[PDB]
Amino acid sequence: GIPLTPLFSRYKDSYLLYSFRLIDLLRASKSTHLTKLLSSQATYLYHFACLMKYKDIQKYEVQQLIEWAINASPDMDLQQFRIEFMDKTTELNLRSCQPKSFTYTFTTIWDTMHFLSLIIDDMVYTRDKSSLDFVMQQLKTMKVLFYNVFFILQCAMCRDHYMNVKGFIIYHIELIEIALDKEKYGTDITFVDSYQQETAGADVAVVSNNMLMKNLMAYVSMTFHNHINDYKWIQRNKKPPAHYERMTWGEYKKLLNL
Amino acid sequence: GIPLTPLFSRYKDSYLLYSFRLIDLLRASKSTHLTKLLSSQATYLYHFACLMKYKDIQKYEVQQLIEWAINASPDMDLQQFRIEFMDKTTELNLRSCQPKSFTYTFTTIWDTMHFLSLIIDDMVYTRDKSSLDFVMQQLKTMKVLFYNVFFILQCAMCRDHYMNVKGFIIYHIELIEIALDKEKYGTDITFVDSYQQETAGADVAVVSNNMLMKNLMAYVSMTFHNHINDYKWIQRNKKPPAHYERMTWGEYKKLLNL
Ligand SMILES: Cc1cc2nc3c(=O)[nH]c(=O)nc-3n(C[C@H](O)[C@H](O)[C@H](O)COP(=O)(O)OP(=O)(O)OC[C@H]3O[C@@H](n4cnc5c(N)ncnc54)[C@H](O)[C@@H]3O)c2cc1C
Ligand SMILES: Cc1cc2nc3c(=O)[nH]c(=O)nc-3n(C[C@H](O)[C@H](O)[C@H](O)COP(=O)(O)OP(=O)(O)OC[C@H]3O[C@@H](n4cnc5c(N)ncnc54)[C@H](O)[C@@H]3O)c2cc1C
Repeated sequence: GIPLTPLFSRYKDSYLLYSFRLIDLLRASKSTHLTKLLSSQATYLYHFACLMKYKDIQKYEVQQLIEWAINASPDMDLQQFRIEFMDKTTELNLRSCQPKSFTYTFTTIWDTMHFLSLIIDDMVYTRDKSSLDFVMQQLKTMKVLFYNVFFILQCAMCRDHYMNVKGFIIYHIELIEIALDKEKYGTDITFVDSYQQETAGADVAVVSNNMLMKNLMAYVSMTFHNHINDYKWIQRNKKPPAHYERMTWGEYKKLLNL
Repeated sequence: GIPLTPLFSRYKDSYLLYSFRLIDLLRASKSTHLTKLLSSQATYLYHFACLMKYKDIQKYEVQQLIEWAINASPDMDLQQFRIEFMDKTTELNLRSCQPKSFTYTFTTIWDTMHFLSLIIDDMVYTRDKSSLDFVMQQLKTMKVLFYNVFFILQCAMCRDHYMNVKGFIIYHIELIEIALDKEKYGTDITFVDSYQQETAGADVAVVSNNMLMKNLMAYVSMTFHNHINDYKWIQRNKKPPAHYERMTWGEYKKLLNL
């Protein structure tokens, strides 16, 4: 139930490009351990792409795609892998998982993280349908995706920094788990409009309060994204550029029609 | 400039007990790598104990204490190490670093984390004195302390969970670094009373706003502590006990006279 907007369309495409570049790494994997980690990450990523598009995951078709990527020739170049990827996904009836744009940049990875955040918010708000158990399983998978992020591009500094602060995101996913658990035991979730209301609601001695900010992960990922960009100037020991600009929640909500 | 209260007194003692138990591990270290990690952690811990007590770190005396612990007999039992520790610290004029209580529990580690949080808040509010550079260095050390936490007691589940969410704490330390950097470049820090005000202040497109919650780390560590205890019921797949009780900011501020 995510609003259709130009930005969300870009997020979807970026997410598919990221997943495509991730499976392209399988044939070049330097170890069984890495192949396993990459294959699992890819399986989960495509699962969420299909959940939104097909309102279900094509566990079978996705597995066939991943199996194909694992066995693809390592001598093959990216252009050839692209071509064979398009043919394979067409054959597997996964045309909706094909990227339209192939320009890979940091925006691609950020877009991917923001896309997953919107999925989390949507799966929770519409939990009326699958089941609290299904959602809980999905959140566990989301934590694995965020605990493990493959940059594909090279940036050791980014990797080290993310290692240090990724817990900020994971912490909020756990807040959702707690809210769902409270609902299982009798207290329905009350959605609020601001992060401030959620913070105030959490400042109690009892567990009978169950307030959760609507669009929480969208806000959390936006805030995290701003933080990384605010901190890079400290990493470079420099004053931020005169035209450095941060994203505001009001602007972000408008862009995604939240 | 931390208020003297019964709770803070307990925090101080717990912090010293934690540090004592950490250096007791040196003589039993299974590798040079571990000895280095433990020695560095211990050096930083004692540095902050002395900073508060002696308004400076006894880099020399602390180094002598650590060197002593590294060379202590591995066959020695904890009671004997205690005795020799008391004699060594007396000799090194570090009597103020001697624990009064020796009962080690999870409370000991939590107290240690809350103590460091109060130190961070105090060093920042009174930055008028050392220098922005000194404080920045201290914060870097604090991040290392929180990125690395030795439980001493055994709890693999705790370790794994902390690994996943410690970024929530580190994220807020980086927020302080950003605030100090903004001050270096011309914008003084404006302290606010609530986390909600800090959140609202951060929701801007410019970098000219520099609002920081007073007692931020005290609030962050309290919130984190509540979160870990809220989540353990999910880990155990059980409803929280009927008498489970959480800490509130109002109660916490009163206990520490913040
Ligand atoms: C997980 C991760 C960690 C990183 N760690 C580091 C690091 O430690 N150091 C470092 O130097 N670089 C790091 N980077 C890269 C850095 O965040 C920027 O992507 C890069 O410097 C390029 O900046 P940019 O000016 O092109 O903007 P980008 O941030 O790349 O912009 C990408 C897109 O996101 C939009 N956008 C900007 N801010 C927000 C927001 N808050 N919420 C939503 N959309 C927004 C932009 O409008 C644009 O369309 C990291 C990237 C990722 C994905
Ligand atoms: C970093 C860390 C991670 C841990 N991870 C796990 C885990 O994943 N799973 C698990 O089962 N256990 C975990 N634990 C242990 C758990 O947090 C408890 O300490 C333990 O279960 C004992 O609970 P208790 O009821 O004795 O209260 P404790 O939380 O141990 O109480 C210690 C003291 O802190 C006070 N206090 C309580 N809440 C707060 C608060 N929010 N702020 C400040 N003071 C407060 C109490 O009043 C008491 O004096 C972890 C401990 C630490 C230090």
